[PDB]
Amino acid sequence: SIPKSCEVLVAGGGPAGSYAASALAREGVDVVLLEADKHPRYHIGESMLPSIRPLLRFIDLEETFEKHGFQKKLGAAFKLTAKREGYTDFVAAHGPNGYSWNVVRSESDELLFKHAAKSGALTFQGVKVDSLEFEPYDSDFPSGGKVANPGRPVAARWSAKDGRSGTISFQYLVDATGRAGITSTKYLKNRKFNEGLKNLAIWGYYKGARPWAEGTPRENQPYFEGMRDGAGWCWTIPLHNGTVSVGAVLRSDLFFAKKKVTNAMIMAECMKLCPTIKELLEPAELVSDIKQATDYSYSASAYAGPYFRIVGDAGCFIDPFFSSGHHLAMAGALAAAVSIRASMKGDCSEYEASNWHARKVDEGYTLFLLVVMAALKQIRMQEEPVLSDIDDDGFDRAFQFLKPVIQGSGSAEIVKRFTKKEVSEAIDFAVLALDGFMPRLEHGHLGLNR
Amino acid sequence: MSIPKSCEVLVAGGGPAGSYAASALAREGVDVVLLEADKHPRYHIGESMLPSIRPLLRFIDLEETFEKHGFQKKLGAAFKLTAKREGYTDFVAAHGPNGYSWNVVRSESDELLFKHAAKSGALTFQGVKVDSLEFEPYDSDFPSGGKVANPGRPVAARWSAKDGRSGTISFQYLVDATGRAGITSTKYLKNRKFNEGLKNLAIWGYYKGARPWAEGTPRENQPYFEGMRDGAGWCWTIPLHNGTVSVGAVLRSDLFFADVTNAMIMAECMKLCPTIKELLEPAELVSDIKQATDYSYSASAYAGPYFRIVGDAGCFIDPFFSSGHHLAMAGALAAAVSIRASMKGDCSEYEASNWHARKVDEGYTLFLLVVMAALKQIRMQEEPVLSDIDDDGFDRAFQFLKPVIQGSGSAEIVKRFTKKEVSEAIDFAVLALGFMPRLEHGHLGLNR
Ligand SMILES: Cc1cc2nc3c(=O)[nH]c(=O)nc-3n(C[C@H](O)[C@H](O)[C@H](O)COP(=O)(O)OP(=O)(O)OC[C@H]3O[C@@H](n4cnc5c(N)ncnc54)[C@H](O)[C@@H]3O)c2cc1C
Ligand SMILES: Cc1cc2nc3c(=O)[nH]c(=O)nc-3n(C[C@H](O)[C@H](O)[C@H](O)COP(=O)(O)OP(=O)(O)OC[C@H]3O[C@@H](n4cnc5c(N)ncnc54)[C@H](O)[C@@H]3O)c2cc1C
Ligand SMILES: [Cl-]
Repeated sequence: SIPKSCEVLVAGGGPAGSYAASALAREGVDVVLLEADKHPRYHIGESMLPSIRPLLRFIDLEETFEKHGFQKKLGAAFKLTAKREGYTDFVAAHGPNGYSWNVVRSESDELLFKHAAKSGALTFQGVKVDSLEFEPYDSDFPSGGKVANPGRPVAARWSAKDGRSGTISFQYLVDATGRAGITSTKYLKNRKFNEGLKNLAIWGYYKGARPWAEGTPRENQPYFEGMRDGAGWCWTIPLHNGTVSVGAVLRSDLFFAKKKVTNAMIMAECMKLCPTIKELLEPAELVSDIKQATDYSYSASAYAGPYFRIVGDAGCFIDPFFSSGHHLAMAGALAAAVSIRASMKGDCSEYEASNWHARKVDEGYTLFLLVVMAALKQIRMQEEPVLSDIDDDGFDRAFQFLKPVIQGSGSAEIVKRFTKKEVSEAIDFAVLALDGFMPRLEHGHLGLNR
Repeated sequence: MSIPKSCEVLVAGGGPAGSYAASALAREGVDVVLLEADKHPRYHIGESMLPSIRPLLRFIDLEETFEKHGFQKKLGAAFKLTAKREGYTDFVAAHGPNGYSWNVVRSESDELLFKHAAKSGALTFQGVKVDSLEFEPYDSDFPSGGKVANPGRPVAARWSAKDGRSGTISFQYLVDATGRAGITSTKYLKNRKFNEGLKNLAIWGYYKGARPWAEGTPRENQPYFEGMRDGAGWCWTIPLHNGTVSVGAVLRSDLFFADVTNAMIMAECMKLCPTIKELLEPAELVSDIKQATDYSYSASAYAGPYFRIVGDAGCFIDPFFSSGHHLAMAGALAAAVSIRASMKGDCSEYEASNWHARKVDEGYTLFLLVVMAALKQIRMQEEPVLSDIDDDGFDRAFQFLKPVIQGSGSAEIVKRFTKKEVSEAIDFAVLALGFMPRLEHGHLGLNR
């Protein structure tokens, strides 16, 4: 049965949970991982970044993902306005071995979850964390502006649908709960929504649509374009299941402003405002149900505290235009494992480690924030030279600067590919468009240097 | 009813390549006569298929009949070349959940194909043996060379029946689907050239009560192939809807000898395949253990003046990657395309015969170098032949070999894999070592 005591409790067996559980268990930590669903289970989020490989490599899962046979993504196209699309190429930057994947999430989350068990973490499914018990930490615990002291969490109550129930004690907590955000939403209450990105989304899977850039060395790559009226944007993501993932994103007010099988109809109506998406789906056959979900973007006032870490959607969320969700989940899961291991064996104080994790979550989120915002500003405009596109017929100059951030660099040190000089130019270029400790990433010696 | 004296196309041999070519031609309205020396249903080896079977069967509208029969669906195949982790090819990953293939009791599918030829409008006769072919001199503008030959034009065939009846039938085109007998290639062109490295022999039997491989996994009970640990050969397990698993071993003719031997060597090769033995741990033999010749061969030419050679009648490669049934029907399609193109004036006969012969050669060459690379890795048990920089197993190699192993790279009906991907499959194996079809029903032929 589930043990009463462990070293680290990881709440939620999603990508950020399984990654943090595996990375800690591969260091020998007595990790317990609790997941309310039994894998495989459906979840949306199939487009990945090339940063997935260095992250998966640290936990020795990269080749297992390669051997599964997901649809490879060599890049992504972004037709923000009526001008010709901008395109980021993964295999050009990282070589012919540097492609990423478009992923059926029911299977990758299983691969990560089973890898956590094979890594030596105690994994349990159908077990839901009902509550967290924060003991008072009445001692000084300073912040740099991104950690909070609701006390120290030391026990969690859990239930299983087969009727068993109990409580588990732990020394550290990893919050990978997801949108539910148990710590951020239900013990803390520090979710800060961005009113400009309070979006809604609808999607479905289609068979027989014909690929983009047929014959071209960029055939059937993921394709994103903004609506010609500027109200939102749509995506196409082809998958190995034989279907292409298709969906549309609109702000909550602008979504019902077009309410003037309703979900299937607005899917077709919003599709009209994307002429190239409209062209690709001409012969398409619908095989999926068309599903709607909330898609609000939010940050948090704190991402860590006394002996607990918040990772992935449990802390922050940004509009999935640049496929940042799965990247930021595992990138924060690595920072949680690094900061916990540093705290465990005395590389630094807990407040030094907890603050370090919270920054790596905050600055990583900030990078995609200003980049996605610049694209969404260009999508909300159409004729105005956002990204400085006045004299050109495309965005290729803009995506030459946005290269490192769009491909997942700029905060996690494990993404060695791009220099911090190039990243700085990615930040400077994007803000003008809108206008210490060091990880020891060695297996068996994970922690922080000064 | 009896065999007619004249027809448009005579198809010799009612195997898969014969029945497919008969159906594809008869569905175009051609007066096709199909002669088969064996009476269906009859036993024949070859039970593992490729996912390319569906686009081929769909062109002749036979997919749904095969689906309704209930063959064991095949989602992929495993290949444990050496003691390292298995390599695996995934059909459902590439072709979707409806793109699986089958493991097939061949006595029943060959009958379905043969009867489908009759429903397609071909005149089908069983127990009728083509004894000889009458090649008239074709001294016209038709040179030899390029995988085409000019032994003259075949225009009549002598035939015999098991009741004693005999006669002769005239035809404008010939389709040689006779098989290993290879009437045209072995006794009229005399152009079968064996590869001395692949002069293999095989033994097999069917076992009941064996337990599935990879139980519980989404890849449970898929066909499993592994090379013998001493490097002498390889074994297979192919589970069938019959509740039994087809089990067999393949050895080179010299290494084979290194009656009762068949039952004993069956156990010895199984012992040299630890995972095959594990699946057959409680198994009981219900079949006879049978031996047959399994030599690999090519031909200097696969077509000529108004005749087409398809399947084993032309070429054969070691069945490690289950290429035999694919290449049979893939060549049968090319024979129907090239004959119809010649019939309706899309191009000259000399242009069509070269196109068919190239598609037989080009398809065979793909599987040749791929099987050769895998069999070299099996004899180099300890040497990395197909092992690249990796963490374990051969699965990275099978990600490169993916399109050829699943039947792409020559047949135009298998669109699934890009022509970019096929190029890397060719280079990967070698480094270890015009006309366009009109695949329209009722408009079959060639464009330029
Ligand atoms: C429409 C849409 C499109 C998207 N497209 C993309 C894309 O293209 N690319 C991309 O990278 N991202 C995309 N995302 C985002 C992506 O879905 C997430 O960012 C990603 O799943 C990372 O979050 P996570 O790791 O927490 O996963 P989650 O699925 O949020 O993991 C949380 C897990 O914890 C479990 N859990 C919840 N409560 C408890 C509890 N009390 N106890 C135990 N377990 C619990 C849940 O069942 C779940 O399995 C998209 C999101 C949306 C809405
Ligand atoms: C041990 C072994 C294992 C194999 N495993 C596989 C496998 O897993 N998968 C796979 O795809 N392939 C496999 N094969 C290959 C497969 O058996 C053949 O490649 C495939 O069946 C193609 O045969 P065919 O239709 O061309 O010839 P056949 O199937 O032999 O058909 C020719 C027919 O014509 C008849 N005939 C012969 N002479 C005459 C004549 N003169 N007149 C009239 N009719 C005549 C024959 O009786 C026969 O019925 C294997 C082969 C061997 C030896
Ligand atoms: Cl992207």
